[PDB]
Amino acid sequence: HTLVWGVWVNGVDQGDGRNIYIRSPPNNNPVKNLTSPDMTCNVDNRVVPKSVPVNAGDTLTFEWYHNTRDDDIIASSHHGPIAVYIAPAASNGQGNVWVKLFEDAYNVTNSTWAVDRLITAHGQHSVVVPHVAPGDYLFRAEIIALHEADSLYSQNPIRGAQFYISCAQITINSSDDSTPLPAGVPFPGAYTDSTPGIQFNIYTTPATSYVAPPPSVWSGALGGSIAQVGDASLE
Ligand SMILES: O[C@@H]1[C@@H](O)[C@H](O[C@@H]2CO[C@@H](O[C@@H]3CO[C@@H](O[C@@H]4CO[C@@H](O[C@@H]5CO[C@@H](O)[C@H](O)[C@H]5O)[C@H](O)[C@H]4O)[C@H](O)[C@H]3O)[C@H](O)[C@H]2O)OC[C@H]1O
Ligand SMILES: *[C@@H]1O[C@H](CO)[C@@H](O)[C@H](O)[C@H]1NC(C)=O
Ligand SMILES: *[C@@H]1O[C@H](CO)[C@@H](O)[C@H](O)[C@H]1NC(C)=O
Ligand SMILES: [Cl-]
Ligand SMILES: [Cl-]
Ligand SMILES: [Cl-]
Ligand SMILES: [Cl-]
Ligand SMILES: [Cl-]
Ligand SMILES: [Cl-]
Ligand SMILES: [Cl-]
Ligand SMILES: [Cl-]
Ligand SMILES: [Cl-]
Ligand SMILES: [Cu+2]
Repeated sequence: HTLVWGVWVNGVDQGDGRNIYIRSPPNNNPVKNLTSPDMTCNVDNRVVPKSVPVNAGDTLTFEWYHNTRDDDIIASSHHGPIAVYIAPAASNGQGNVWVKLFEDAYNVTNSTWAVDRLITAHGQHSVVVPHVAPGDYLFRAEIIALHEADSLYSQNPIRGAQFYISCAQITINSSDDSTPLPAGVPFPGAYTDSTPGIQFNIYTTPATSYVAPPPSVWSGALGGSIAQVGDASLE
């Protein structure tokens, strides 16, 4: 159970974005139905009044929280991967439009899942803004908690993988458009019951065996990380 508070750009807090530049749902409940329109941008997908200005090569940091800002972030039991997708805003997230910019599942050296490191990072994870066409975009951050992913929601609606999905409105101003955005995948649609990484038993299968759900990260992506960039408590 987790939500996005706001974003930072180049290490500078953009301010509380809830219902402003984040298409925030009313609470931190997961989405579980892979076929639902809620998979796109969660349960209250509508245009919000602001879009955060960035330039290609900027560091965009999402900041998550549980109940209040800079708390325990997400329950420790919710082990699983983190991904970030991008789509043009004109799509409203519909169609074959979502391109993956970032994936982190399990780090063998550290023996930690992405969620574990998100907690340590005070909720913060980043992507570098790619050299796509200037314009308005949606950035879709997605945490998959796997604690009940041994079952499929479609079969047992009280269990299943849990998706914590947040869409930020981002305007890319300066970019050369040297890496124009390629074809993407649909949400809902890209994940099905048989997709690698949707049904998995974290308790009995080694975490090193885990494969996150495709698509693969786009070759034009410029990187990212799960790491604290700013101290919320100084404000
Ligand atoms: O040996 C292994 C077994 O142990 C393994 O069992 C699994 C263990 O984990 C089980 O899942 C737990 C389900 O309950 C979650 O706690 C809930 C989370 O939600 C809380 O409510 C929200 C809190 O946040 C507020 O903001 C929000 O308003 C609330 O709605 C609620 O209070 C908690 O009870 C635990 O985090 C999960 O760990 C799982 O079902 C078992 O299968 O099975 C495999 C076996 O090998
Ligand atoms: C899952 O979503 C689809 C598509 O909106 C819907 O038809 C179906 O009833 C949902 N399943 C549940 C259990 O609500
Ligand atoms: C691995 O753990 C060390 C200390 O435990 C930490 O400094 C480092 O950031 C971790 N790696 C990642 C990818 O966070
Ligand atoms: Cl603020
Ligand atoms: Cl759902
Ligand atoms: Cl604006
Ligand atoms: Cl708060
Ligand atoms: Cl919790
Ligand atoms: Cl950190
Ligand atoms: Cl739960
Ligand atoms: Cl550029
Ligand atoms: Cl980064
Ligand atoms: Cu939860």
